[PDB]
This record gives sequence, structure tokens and C-alpha cells, in this order.
Amino acid sequence: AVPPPPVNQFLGIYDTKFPNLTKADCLECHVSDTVLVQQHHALINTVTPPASCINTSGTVPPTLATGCHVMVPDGSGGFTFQDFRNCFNCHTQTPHHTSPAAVAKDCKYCHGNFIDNPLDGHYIPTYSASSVTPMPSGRSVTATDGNVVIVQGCEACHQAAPNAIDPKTNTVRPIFSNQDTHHGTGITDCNLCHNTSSNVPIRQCEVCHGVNSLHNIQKDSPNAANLGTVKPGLEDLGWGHIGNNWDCQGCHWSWFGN
Amino acid sequence: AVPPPPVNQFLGIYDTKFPNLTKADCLECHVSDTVLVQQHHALINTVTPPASCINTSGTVPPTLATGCHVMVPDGSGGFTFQDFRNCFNCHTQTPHHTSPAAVAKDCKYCHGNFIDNPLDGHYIPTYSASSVTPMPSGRSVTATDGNVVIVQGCEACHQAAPNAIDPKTNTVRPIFSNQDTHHGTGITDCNLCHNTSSNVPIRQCEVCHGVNSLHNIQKDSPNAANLGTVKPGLEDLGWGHIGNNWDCQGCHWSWFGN
Amino acid sequence: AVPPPPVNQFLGIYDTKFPNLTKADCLECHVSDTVLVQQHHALINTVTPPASCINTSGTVPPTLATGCHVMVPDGSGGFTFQDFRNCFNCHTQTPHHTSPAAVAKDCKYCHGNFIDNPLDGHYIPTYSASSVTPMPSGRSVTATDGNVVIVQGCEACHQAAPNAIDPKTNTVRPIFSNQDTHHGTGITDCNLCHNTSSNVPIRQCEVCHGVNSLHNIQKDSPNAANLGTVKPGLEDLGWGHIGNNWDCQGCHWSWFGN
Ligand code: HEC
Ligand code: HEC
Ligand code: HEC
Ligand code: HEC
Ligand code: HEC
Ligand code: HEC
Ligand code: HEC
Ligand code: HEC
Ligand code: HEC
Ligand code: HEC
Ligand code: HEC
Ligand code: HEC
Ligand code: HEC
Ligand code: HEC
Repeated sequence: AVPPPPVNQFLGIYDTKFPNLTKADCLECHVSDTVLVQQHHALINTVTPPASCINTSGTVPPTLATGCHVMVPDGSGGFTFQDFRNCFNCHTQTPHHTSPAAVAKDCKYCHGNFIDNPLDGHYIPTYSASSVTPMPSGRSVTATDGNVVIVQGCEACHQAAPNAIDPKTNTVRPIFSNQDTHHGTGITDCNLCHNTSSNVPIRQCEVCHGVNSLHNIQKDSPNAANLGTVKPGLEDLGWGHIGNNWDCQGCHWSWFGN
Repeated sequence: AVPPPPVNQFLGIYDTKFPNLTKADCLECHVSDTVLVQQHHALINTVTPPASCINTSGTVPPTLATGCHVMVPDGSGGFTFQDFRNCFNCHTQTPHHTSPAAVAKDCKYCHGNFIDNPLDGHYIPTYSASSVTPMPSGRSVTATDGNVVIVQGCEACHQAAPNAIDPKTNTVRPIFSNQDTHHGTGITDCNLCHNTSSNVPIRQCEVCHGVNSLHNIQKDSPNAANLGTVKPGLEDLGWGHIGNNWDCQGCHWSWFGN
Repeated sequence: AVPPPPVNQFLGIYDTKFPNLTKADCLECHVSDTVLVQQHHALINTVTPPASCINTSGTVPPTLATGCHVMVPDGSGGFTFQDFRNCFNCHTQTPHHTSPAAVAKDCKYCHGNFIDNPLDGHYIPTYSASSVTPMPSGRSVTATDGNVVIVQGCEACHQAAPNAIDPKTNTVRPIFSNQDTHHGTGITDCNLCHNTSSNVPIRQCEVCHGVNSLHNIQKDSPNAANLGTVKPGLEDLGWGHIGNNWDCQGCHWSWFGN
């Protein structure tokens, strides 16, 4: 839980925050309200008795069986409408991960090629080796500058910086560690992440974090005489997984002695 | 032009008839003849040469410049007075809608809060949406029982029943459709009702039929466990605009398939 | 360069091929990959800045100063790993004979007792005799069946059969003659094999091919009433150096007249 000497890059797909900490700017993947209107009202024709245009039950999750629109009273009556421009008045949760996809475990669809589908049949390593092997959360060792630092694992650099971020959007989006961005999705299938095969700490994650998908996650170089087609060697320290030998060492070896 | 399964309620402000079909019972808003006497003769002192107490021109509209009282001859002379107890011998038209109010477009004054003043600056919807939107006169579609019925519009239930009414007064007062109760007021300002902005059929009416004023028009429930403070949900079918989802569907959606 | 009437036995220590013609079955003397993993990754801790886990220089000989693992791109990126299961992707040469042993001339270590260490101080014959003496490559004489055959020398039966072999492994392993299996080891120290002492053709080889080590090289008998503890007499024709008088004659005498 300590970023590279370059601050933990976030040119990846999703900022690691819980869904609730996303802004009302879901507009990039849900293009605009002008299409969202029909994207919602198309659902009224789904049921033969149409979906109630008004939400009289008041349940914060508006099941289409109930309604969406809520009419809140005002001074001297004045029934008004709470809101439908912002998205966090009715969804207010993880809307995805309950969809049809992420129920047949088709997580790769809509999560990018960063991940392999947990049922894709990709290559998982069969050998029971442990000499140079990465572990979830890694382990800690004393660095050359005294500070106890975690090495040989995903938590060696995937870290929770909650305070100072400056992503492209240039707001504050608090980064979160693992075991809350994966549990914050609200899935309850422990067979997926925490099965009990092989008694190797990383072989559970190897499903949908496979070898051929983990050794491709690399962003562009600032100055490495390539400026394109990132070579797996000869790159900056951080900026991905297969960039510089420092990365391979941080996830595979100790990189701080032992 | 077909009422709800409950006959088109008329607990609203005005029965939709033309002014002429009103009875001589203007007494509720013009309290009594005992005050109407001075309400009229007060106007004689307005002009410095007083208003002629007799109407010698015989013009059915008695301009105060002319007189009001008419002396009709009888058998063998016998000059008598036609009448001044009934109101339809001299007014016989729409007296309002030519007043100072309804000339500065202050229609809300004396028409209730049902309407917004056409110059009130109330909220008109700016988005050019059409998926679920109401239109004047609506459109027709085949109902589940064969009869072609109009839906998605004001004319979906605002209807001309000319024959059998039974209002509170328990007389026969023939209800009239739109485009004659609005034109029967005799205003000639087409800029008001039929302007040519936005090319949306209901955005013209949105002036003085606004969103915040149309979603409040709701009468009391017969049996909906409230009997007071009508909730926008959980009410009888008819009885207003924001009573039951059936209403919202009748004016917004189709409510009969498509 | 003609084998005994029994095909040139190969129950000896090493098949005479160059290192490259060895199969990926180095497993017998390097027991298994399961130990080879730590046999390699133990070397990363040797240097204080660890050995780069990735080979970015692309030099086919992977100096530990460089790395070993190479990531070759694929269709649409797809960085994959070339191989590390097979041994001929990185060694591809004579790996031995550059080791610490075979640099202090400790060739006997890891070559068996077949050889004496070139600095062992073993007995070399001091007498300048030539009557019955063996020579490298021998000399040729006409056999009893017309075919010119080489006799009185090591090349009298140490021969290059490149085509049909059938060793224990039962594959094809092309046997090679001398001056390429000794030069194919890639040593450049001519002082060792081709010194200029005594002007006797075999006294150069006598270093690390001494008398007491050359007169012990004998395999088991097929049928010689011993079937164990091979007697230097009374054995089959071939099958070693001190087996039958035919052997002593082939290396010492002519055995075909003169
Ligand atoms: C949940 C599936 C809904 C039901 C049932 C209904 N509406 Fe809806 N509506 C919903 C959302 C998420 C939004 C926001 C759209 C946006 O761009 O933010 C809306 C919006 C409207 C609007 C505004 C029109 C616009 O262009 O912004 C209207 C007039 C509207 N909805 C009407 C409406 C009616 C009449 C319904 C009953 C037939 C109805 N909605 C149901 C979600 C949902
Ligand atoms: C409450 C009024 C809502 C708000 C605010 C937003 N959404 Fe919504 N959304 C709502 C409901 C009731 C439903 C469907 C419920 C069901 O049972 O399916 C949805 C659905 C969507 C969908 C998926 C549509 C589908 O094909 O099933 C999308 C992509 C979606 N909503 C996007 C979205 C966005 C971007 C919003 C902020 C502008 C938003 N929704 C707000 C109810 C409500
Ligand atoms: C430091 C060398 C790291 C270690 C150890 C691990 N990861 Fe990593 N990862 C690292 C960087 C610099 C990035 C790019 C960040 C970005 O957002 O651009 C990544 C990215 C990922 C991703 C992509 C998702 C994303 O938000 O970008 C995944 C799915 C990922 N990393 C997984 C992962 C796993 C499972 C690890 C332990 C086996 C792990 N990473 C270790 C840097 C480092
Ligand atoms: C039009 C503005 C009028 C003029 C000019 C005059 N009168 Fe009138 N008068 C008018 C009305 C509408 C009525 C009906 C009042 C009612 O309650 O129905 C009347 C009535 C009278 C009466 C009856 C008195 C009564 O208590 O009912 C009288 C005696 C009368 N008017 C006299 C009168 C005179 C003398 C006028 C000239 C000075 C005169 N009126 C002018 C309307 C109008
Ligand atoms: C003809 C004899 C009339 C009869 C019958 C009634 N009204 Fe009248 N009314 C009459 C005139 C000539 C005028 C004023 C003309 C003008 O130029 O202003 C009126 C006016 C009124 C008014 C408004 C008074 C004002 O402040 O301007 C009211 C509220 C009114 N009248 C009511 C009224 C009622 C209820 C009547 C039936 C009982 C009635 N009027 C009859 C002439 C005549
Ligand atoms: C309540 C529903 C009403 C009934 C029934 C009638 N009138 Fe009316 N009238 C009403 C109001 C609120 C007003 C405006 C009051 C004001 O101060 O302006 C009026 C006004 C008139 C006028 C005045 C026109 C003018 O120039 O000011 C007239 C001439 C008039 N009313 C006539 C009239 C008649 C003949 C009616 C019976 C058919 C009648 N009114 C009924 C409210 C109501
Ligand atoms: C059926 C669902 C309706 C549709 C479609 C529209 N309206 Fe309506 N309206 C409806 C009822 C049952 C009532 C109460 C009737 C009463 O008189 O009590 C109303 C009332 C109004 C009113 C109040 C005036 C009145 O005389 O009561 C107004 C101004 C009104 N309605 C306007 C209106 C418009 C502009 C519509 C189309 C956009 C429309 N209504 C549709 C039932 C229904
Ligand atoms: C040359 C001395 C190497 C360096 C530097 C690194 N590795 Fe290696 N590795 C090497 C060989 C010859 C092999 C083959 C072992 C075998 O049995 O064939 C490997 C293998 C691996 C593996 C596979 C694990 C397994 O059990 O087969 C891994 C995961 C691996 N190496 C990782 C690794 C890392 C992370 C390194 C940098 C710290 C690294 N290797 C360096 C030779 C060499
Ligand atoms: C390239 C990825 C390699 C492959 C394939 C194999 N080996 Fe290797 N080996 C490699 C390097 C870079 C080194 C060390 C370099 C140095 O400077 O020392 C080695 C070393 C060995 C050793 C000796 C280890 C030592 O103590 O120094 C042995 C015994 C060895 N390698 C065996 C071996 C076998 C059997 C292989 C096929 C399975 C094999 N190596 C493949 C690089 C590579
Ligand atoms: C038995 C006949 C062997 C076979 C087959 C192979 N190797 Fe070997 N190797 C052998 C010995 C006895 C030793 C020395 C052991 C020691 O402790 O030094 C080696 C050593 C190596 C080395 C190390 C070189 C060094 O610098 O120390 C390497 C790199 C090596 N061997 C590679 C290697 C390869 C690639 C083989 C398959 C072609 C192979 N060896 C086979 C014994 C035997
Ligand atoms: C025919 C009589 C031979 C003559 C002449 C020489 N050698 Fe030989 N050698 C011979 C046999 C049948 C064998 C056994 C083969 C086997 O691989 O089992 C050998 C073996 C050796 C060896 C052992 C190495 C090996 O690969 O087995 C050595 C080191 C050796 N021979 C050396 C050698 C020398 C230096 C010779 C000339 C002085 C020579 N041999 C002659 C048969 C015959
Ligand atoms: C964390 C994101 C990693 C980084 C950085 C590197 N590797 Fe990796 N590697 C990682 C995992 C989770 C695994 C699977 C091992 C297991 O037991 O689950 C691997 C595996 C390898 C292998 C083995 C290949 C095989 O087929 O088994 C190799 C050869 C390997 N890794 C090489 C390697 C190199 C050279 C790296 C630096 C460029 C490197 N890895 C970084 C996780 C991560
Ligand atoms: C006819 C009297 C209507 C009934 C019954 C309902 N609505 Fe309505 N609505 C109506 C109009 C004329 C408009 C304006 C749309 C335009 O383009 O002019 C609307 C608008 C809405 C909106 C949009 C709110 C906004 O700020 O734009 C919503 C959310 C809405 N209406 C909801 C709604 C509900 C839930 C209803 C049933 C209780 C309902 N409307 C009934 C006309 C009428
Ligand atoms: C080739 C592998 C040989 C075979 C087969 C036999 N001998 Fe040998 N012998 C060989 C060499 C290279 C030498 C050294 C001679 C030199 O000048 O370098 C010898 C030497 C002898 C000796 C001399 C012993 C001494 O102390 O000098 C004897 C007595 C001898 N050899 C006997 C001998 C016998 C009896 C053999 C058949 C069983 C025989 N040799 C075979 C090489 C080879």
C-alpha cells in the first residue's frame, strides 16, 4: 500500500473508488441525458401493465415494478419533483455487478481486456512453485531507508491514497485498497475470489487475473526513446506492470534485498 | 373526448360551458342584487355628465355612454320596464376577458391558482424531448375493447358531454370540448394560445398551463385511506391530474398499449 | 574411423556429439526442472543490484548481467514469453568447459575417472620408444579383404557414424570423429592438447589420457564365462580397451599384418 516513486498512475480503465464516490459524470460511458430519457422510458413498454410513472412506495431502490418519479410536497402543498437529472437519487449503489453480465461471470465484457473471463479457460499455472512468486497483499521488509515497506505482492504498490489525487478530471477521488473495491462491488460469491484450490495465495486470483492478461498492463513512456509501442524493457520505473525491471521485481521479487 | 370511467368530475373551478349557458345564478361570485344595485349605480358618478339612466339607443350591449334601463311600451301605452333582476338582458355575452385584467394578461387573478399568469415567468421545459410527452387533443389508438379511443393528450378525457351532467346544482349544464370554451371567451390574441415557438404541440399551451400548475390539479379521494392531504399516489382512478398512475398514463403515456 | 565388428559401443560416459546435438534431456545430470527453477533464481541474489528478471538486450547468450526472460510480442500486442522449459533457447552452446572447473584444468571432475587431470602428475612414459606404439589417428594399411583400413591408433576404431546409431535412448545421435568433439568444446588452449614435447605423436595426448587411465576402459562381456569382474583377457572382441587381444592389437600393433 505504497505507490511507486511516480504516484500511482491512473491512466487505467476505472478509478478504484466505490461506485458511490463516482461523480454525476457517468456521461462518458452513458453518453448523455438526451439518450438516457429513452433508455429509461423504453422500459415502461416491457411490462404489459406499464411501469408506474410515479413512485408511491418511496423505496430508495426504485424497482421497475414500482415507479421512479417521486413527488415531494412543498410549502402550502406545491407538489414538486425531487430530481431526475442527477443519477445518485435512485441508483445510489453499484448498479452493475447485478446485471446479466456479471451474473454469468462475463466480467471481461464491459471491464476491458485487462481481465480474463473467470470461465474463459485461459492458462493458469499448474506448477506448485514458490521461489519467485507473487502473493496477494505481499509481505513486508525493511527498506534501504528504514521505513517498513511491503514487497512481492499486489499490495506492494496498489495503495489507498484518499487525500491528494489530481486525476485527469483534476478533482479529488480517494483511491481505495483491495478487499473493499472488490468487496464494495457487493458480490457474495466467495467461490470466485477465495476458492481453496492448490493452497497457493495467488492461484485464487489467477482466475480473471491470469498470466497472459497481467503481463500486458502497461501505459506509455515519458522518455524512453520509443514514445510508442512500449517495449517491455527500457521504460520508466512505474507506468504499468511490464514497463521496467523495477516493476517485475516489485511484484515478483523483493527488490529491497529479501 | 371521453371521460374517465368515473364521469368527468366537475368539482373544479368553472363548468366549461360558454358564458351564455350560465344561469342567472351569478350570485355566488357577485354576492347579491342588494349589493349589485350600488355596484351599478356607482358608475353614474364616474362621468361628469352622468350616465343616462335610460337606454334610448336600444343597443343590446348597454355602453355606460348609453343607458341601461329600457322602457318598452305596453297595451294602450303603459310604458313599463323590461327587466333588471335577471342579468342576461344586458350582458348576454362574456363580460369578463375584456376587463382590465385579461387585458394585461392577468388571467390568474380571478381564475384561481389552477393557471399561471401568461407573463409570470414560470418554468417552461426547454428540452426538445418527445418520447413520453403530451399533446393537445392527443392521438387515437384502439382500446382493449375495440372502440377507437384518444390517448396521450388533454382531449383524452376533457370531453363534451352535452346531455346528462348532474353537477352540484343538479341541473343540466352541457360540457363543451376545447377550441370553443377557449375561443368562446372571444379573445383574438393568437400570440397567446397558438404561437410558433419550438414546433412542439404542447409548448404553446405551456404558457399559462405550466408544469408546476398542471401537476397540482387533484380533487379528494372517495376511499384511499387518506381522506385528506391527497397523496399523488394511492388514490382513485379519476378525480384529478396527479391522483393515480392511470391519470399520468392517460396524459403522458398511451395507457392502452401504444 | 571404422568401428569394431561389433558396432562402436556407447555404454561409455558421453555420446561424442557436440553439445548442441544433445536433446533437451539434460535431466539425468540436472535432475529436474523443479530444482532447476531455484538453481537459476538463486543467482539473482548473487549481485547486490539483482539480476534483471527480463532480457531487454536480446543477446542470445543471456549474461546474468543482462536478463534471461524475453517477452516476444504477438498478434495485436499480446506480449508473451518465448520459453524457459527447453534449455536450447538460452544456452545453445557448450555451457561447460568455461566453468571454474575446466578452467583450472580440473577436467576429471565431472568427466569421470576415464580421464586423468591434466595436472594430476600421473605417470607419463619417459622412454623414447617407437616399435609398438600408438599414434593419434593411426595409420592406414590394406586389410585382408582389400579395403584400406586404419590401424595402430585411436582413429582405428573411434569413428564418425552420423546416420544409424540406436543408443539406449533409441534415437539417432550422430557420432563424430576426433578434432571436432575435442575442438567442439571450444577450448583454445593449444598447450593442452598439442604441445611440442618429445616429438612423439601420442605423448601430447598422454596428458589426461594417461597409461593407468587408458588401460581400464572396458565394458561388460556378452558371453565370456565371467559375466562380472571383466578379466583383461578372455572377453568379446570389442566392448572396451582391455577386453580382448584384438583391442590391444588394434591400438598398439597393426593386427592386419603390417
Ligand atoms: C424508471 C424506469 C422510470 C419510469 C417508470 C418513468 N421514468 Fe421518466 N425518467 C426516468 C429517468 C432516469 C429520467 C431522467 C432522464 C434524464 O435525461 O435525466 C426521466 C425523465 C423524465 C422526463 C423528463 C424528460 C426529459 O427530456 O428530461 C419526463 C417528462 C418523464 N420522465 C416522464 C415520465 C412519465 C410520464 C412516466 C410514466 C409513463 C415516466 N417518466 C416513468 C425514469 C423513469
Ligand atoms: C430514479 C428516478 C433513477 C435515476 C435518477 C436514474 N435511473 Fe437509471 N434506471 C432507473 C430504473 C428504475 C431503471 C430500470 C430498473 C430495472 O428493473 O431495469 C434504470 C435503468 C438504467 C439503465 C439500464 C436500462 C436497461 O436497459 O435496463 C441505465 C443504463 C441507466 N439506468 C442509466 C442511468 C444514468 C446514466 C443515470 C443518471 C443520469 C440514471 N440512470 C439515473 C432509475 C433511475
Ligand atoms: C507495482 C509494480 C504494482 C504491483 C506490485 C501490482 N500492480 Fe497492478 N498496476 C500497477 C500500475 C502502475 C497500473 C496502472 C494504473 C492505472 O490505473 O493506469 C496497474 C494497473 C493494474 C490493473 C488495471 C486496472 C486499472 O485501474 O488500471 C489491474 C487489473 C492490476 N493492475 C492488477 C494487479 C494485480 C492483480 C496485482 C497483484 C498480482 C498487481 N496489479 C500488482 C502497478 C502494480
Ligand atoms: C347601468 C350602469 C345602469 C345605469 C346607467 C342605471 N342603472 Fe339602475 N340598475 C342597473 C342594474 C343592473 C339594476 C339591477 C340591480 C339589481 O339588484 O338587480 C338597476 C336597478 C335599478 C333600480 C331598482 C332598485 C333596486 O333596489 O332594485 C332603480 C330604482 C334604478 N336602477 C334606478 C336608476 C336610475 C334612476 C338611473 C339613472 C340615474 C339608473 N338606474 C341608471 C343598472 C343601471
Ligand atoms: C343592463 C340593464 C344590465 C344588466 C341586466 C346587468 N348589468 Fe351589470 N352592468 C351593466 C352596465 C351598463 C355596466 C358597466 C358598463 C361599463 O362601461 O362599465 C355593468 C357593470 C357590471 C359590473 C362591473 C361594475 C364595474 O366596476 O365596472 C358587474 C360586477 C356587474 N355589472 C354585475 C352584474 C350582475 C351580477 C348582473 C345580474 C344581476 C348584472 N350585472 C346585470 C348593465 C347591466
Ligand atoms: C364567479 C365564478 C363569477 C361568476 C359566476 C360571475 N362572475 Fe363576473 N366576475 C367575477 C370576477 C372575479 C370579476 C372581476 C372582479 C373585478 O374586480 O374585476 C368579474 C367581473 C365581471 C364584470 C366586470 C367586467 C369589467 O369590465 O370589469 C362583469 C360585467 C361581469 N363580471 C358580469 C358577470 C355576469 C353577467 C355574470 C353572470 C353570467 C357573472 N359576471 C358571473 C366572477 C364571477
Ligand atoms: C384525464 C387523465 C385528463 C387529462 C388527459 C387531462 N385532464 Fe385536466 N382535469 C382532469 C380532471 C379529472 C379534472 C378535475 C375536473 C374538475 O372540474 O374538477 C381536470 C381539471 C383540469 C383543470 C381545472 C379546471 C376545471 O374546470 O376544473 C385544468 C385547467 C385542466 N384540467 C387542464 C388540462 C390540460 C391543459 C390538459 C392537457 C395538457 C389536461 N387537463 C388533460 C383530467 C384530465
Ligand atoms: C537467469 C539466471 C534468470 C533470471 C535472471 C530469471 N530467471 Fe526465471 N527462470 C530461469 C530459467 C532457466 C527458468 C526455467 C526453470 C524451469 O524449470 O524450466 C525460469 C523460470 C521462471 C518461472 C517459472 C516458474 C516455474 O516453476 O517454472 C518464473 C515464474 C520465473 N522464472 C520468474 C522469474 C522472475 C520474476 C525473475 C526476476 C526476479 C526471473 N525469473 C529471473 C532463469 C532466470
Ligand atoms: C535462458 C532463459 C536459459 C535457459 C532456457 C536455461 N538456462 Fe541455465 N542458466 C541461464 C543463465 C542466465 C545462467 C547463469 C549465468 C551466469 O552468469 O552464471 C544459467 C545457469 C545454469 C546453471 C548453473 C547455475 C550456477 O550455479 O551458476 C545450470 C546447472 C543450468 N543453468 C542448467 C540449465 C538447464 C538444465 C536448463 C534446461 C532446463 C537451462 N539451464 C536452461 C539461462 C538459461
Ligand atoms: C551429465 C552428463 C550432464 C548433462 C547431460 C548436462 N550437464 Fe551441464 N553440467 C554437468 C555437470 C557435472 C556440471 C558441473 C556441476 C557444477 O557444480 O559445476 C554441469 C554444469 C553446467 C553449467 C554450469 C556452468 C558453470 O559456469 O558452472 C551449465 C550452464 C550447464 N551445465 C548447462 C547444461 C545444459 C544446457 C545441458 C543440456 C544441453 C546440460 N548442462 C547437460 C553435467 C551435465
Ligand atoms: C578399438 C580397439 C579402439 C581404439 C583403437 C581406441 N579405442 Fe577408445 N574406446 C573403444 C571402445 C570400444 C570404447 C567404449 C565406448 C563407449 O562409449 O562405451 C572406448 C572408449 C573410450 C573412452 C571412454 C569415453 C566414452 O565415450 O566411452 C575414451 C576416453 C577413449 N576410448 C579413448 C581412446 C583413446 C585416447 C584412444 C587412442 C589412444 C583410443 N580410445 C583408441 C575402442 C577403442
Ligand atoms: C504483478 C502484476 C507481476 C509483475 C509486475 C510481473 N509478473 Fe510475472 N507473473 C505474475 C503472476 C501472478 C504469475 C503467475 C505465477 C503463479 O504462480 O500464479 C506470473 C508468472 C510469470 C512467469 C511464468 C510464466 C508461465 O507460463 O508460468 C514468468 C516467466 C513471468 N511471470 C515473467 C515476468 C517478467 C519477466 C516480469 C517483468 C517484465 C514479470 N513477470 C512481472 C505477476 C507479475
Ligand atoms: C396532463 C394534465 C398530465 C398529467 C396527468 C401528468 N403530466 Fe407530467 N407533464 C405534463 C406536461 C404538459 C409536462 C411538460 C412537458 C413538456 O414538454 O411541456 C409534464 C412534465 C412532466 C415532467 C418533467 C418535469 C420537468 O421539469 O420537465 C415530469 C417528471 C412529469 N411530468 C411527471 C409526471 C408524473 C409522475 C405524472 C403522474 C403523477 C404526470 N407527470 C402526470 C402533463 C401531465
Ligand atoms: C589404446 C586405447 C590402447 C590399447 C587398446 C592398449 N594400449 Fe597399452 N598403451 C597405450 C598407450 C597410449 C600407452 C603409452 C605408450 C606411450 O609411449 O605413450 C600404452 C602403454 C602400454 C604399456 C607400457 C607400460 C609402461 O609403463 O610404459 C604396456 C605394457 C601396454 N600398454 C600393454 C598393453 C596391453 C597388454 C594391451 C592389451 C590388453 C594394451 N596395452 C592395449 C594404449 C593402448
